Amino acid sequence: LPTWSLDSNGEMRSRLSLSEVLDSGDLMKFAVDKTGCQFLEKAVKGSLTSYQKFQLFEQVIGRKDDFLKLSTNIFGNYLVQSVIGISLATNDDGYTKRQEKLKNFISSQMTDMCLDKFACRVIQSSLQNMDLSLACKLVQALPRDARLIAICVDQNANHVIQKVVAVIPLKNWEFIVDFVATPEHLRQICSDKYGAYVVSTIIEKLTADSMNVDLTSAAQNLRERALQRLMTSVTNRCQELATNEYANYIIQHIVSNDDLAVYRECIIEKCLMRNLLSLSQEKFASHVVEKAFLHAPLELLAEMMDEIFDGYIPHPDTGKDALDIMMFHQFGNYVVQCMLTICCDAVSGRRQTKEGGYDHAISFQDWLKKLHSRVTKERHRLSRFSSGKKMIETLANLRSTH
RNA sequence: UGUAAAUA
Repeated sequence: LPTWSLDSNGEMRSRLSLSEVLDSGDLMKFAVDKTGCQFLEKAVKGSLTSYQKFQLFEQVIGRKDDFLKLSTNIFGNYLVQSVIGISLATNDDGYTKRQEKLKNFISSQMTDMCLDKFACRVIQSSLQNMDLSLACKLVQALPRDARLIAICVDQNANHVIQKVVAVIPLKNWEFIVDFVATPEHLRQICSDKYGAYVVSTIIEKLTADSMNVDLTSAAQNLRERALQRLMTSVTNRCQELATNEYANYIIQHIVSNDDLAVYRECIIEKCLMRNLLSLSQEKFASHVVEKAFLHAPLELLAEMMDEIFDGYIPHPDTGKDALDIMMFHQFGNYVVQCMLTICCDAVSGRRQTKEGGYDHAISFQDWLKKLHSRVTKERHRLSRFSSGKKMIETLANLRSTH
């Protein structure tokens, strides 16, 4: 910190004015000091004369090197964000040259700033506050090569991609959907902790739900196309993603969203059907199997039920069947509980049994009677287990209501 | 009895 601005105790002075700092040429020393930048952040929020704004503009966002030094700084990045907001609120003659220059600074250093803990906040701020036409040019500065994978899986930069998805029209970031849909890229990005949030946010934005009713028809076509490109890649690697520690959330998200119903159905048939017993015994995919049971259309649900009750040859020596395996399995037991809960919800009115022009009530009662007979016959072994006690209780609570 | 995001 500069000595001219200190007391005889070594502390910063009170009664210090913004203009003294701006006139001193020492702003950069204040902006990276906690006490200095705290002073600047309060001063910058008050009434500013035209010349004060002018100095802040040239000293904070006017030269590329100091702008980057401040943007990547623990304290400075906050001052940068405030001065950008003031710049956007000041419609003087130099407005346009200020905003284009800000676009050029960030554009030339887009990748490095995205991956920085502090500069990625300057990017996120600019994307949602700048004029949309300039914000779109920032998006265009994103890399199209291996760096984009790194950006998606970065603990900081993944939030830049999600911000783009939230506040920029799809036409400007459609290249990201096609980048991510390329099979090798999709594999790397969905099987990563941060990348899986990225893919899920994209899918949500490409979904024709109540949050997108404001799109034009043309924009809905654009959206539907990008959605179908991505769902085609997701459904081709569907087994791999369903069993992965992070990507299983993407499959669950698709399967449980009614506004993705046609993709729910492709996933169930392409990936889960004929593999229900195997996937019910997987740590991560057993969650996907639960979502499938909870949200399948009723004629697929019938096939899923029939696969569990009758799809597998019993063990040649013991006669154990799929239901026997699943009820006592560390993950499969949660899928049987889900099947039981669906059936008790149906017969008690908690779940609508009318679907495609028919009341499937008779089918839920069939499946329930199967579970009830099994749980009755095996009640002694089942009562040794928490899951088993819960099914016995679930059936006892049903006959109490009905 | 079973799994997921970063600034004073």
